[PDB]
Amino acid sequence: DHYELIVDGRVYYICIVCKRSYVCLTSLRRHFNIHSWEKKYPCRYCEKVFPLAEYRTKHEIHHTGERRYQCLACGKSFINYQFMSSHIKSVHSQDPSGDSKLYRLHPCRSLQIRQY
DNA sequence: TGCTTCCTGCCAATAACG
DNA sequence: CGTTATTGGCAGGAAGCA
Ligand SMILES: [Cl-]
Ligand SMILES: [Zn+2]
Ligand SMILES: [Zn+2]
Ligand SMILES: [Zn+2]
Repeated sequence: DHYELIVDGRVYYICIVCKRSYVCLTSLRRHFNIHSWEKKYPCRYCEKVFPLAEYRTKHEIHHTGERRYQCLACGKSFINYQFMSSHIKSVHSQDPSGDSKLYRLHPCRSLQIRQY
């Protein structure tokens, strides 16, 4: 299913099919569904089907149009991290991955997922 | 070149086990 | 229902479009 490669005492898990390397077995497993399609993650709104549950979720948020990502400098909201970061970098000349917290991620309310 | 989607370490939430 | 296993949300850089 996989094979282990060990260099300098660090374990790596290698996919048998595409030879991708992973530091944890969970990632190797999550990844391998792309090859096996043991599990199917179908969009609840259209016909599309995904190999990872998280891919399906990001896609379903597109259907609802919910904007969970909010710029704290001007209040504008965005559907995903990428739009948010691009806005803060270009309009506000700041990096949200920096030491400062420049955005708020709202809970997902337009559909049912586990929360924090 | 700028969206659009993909990827994977991390680990909190959820579930499976028993 | 306490212990263990699995799921998948998140960041943010990569890769994939056109
Ligand atoms: Cl919203
Ligand atoms: Zn693979
Ligand atoms: Zn869909
Ligand atoms: Zn802003």
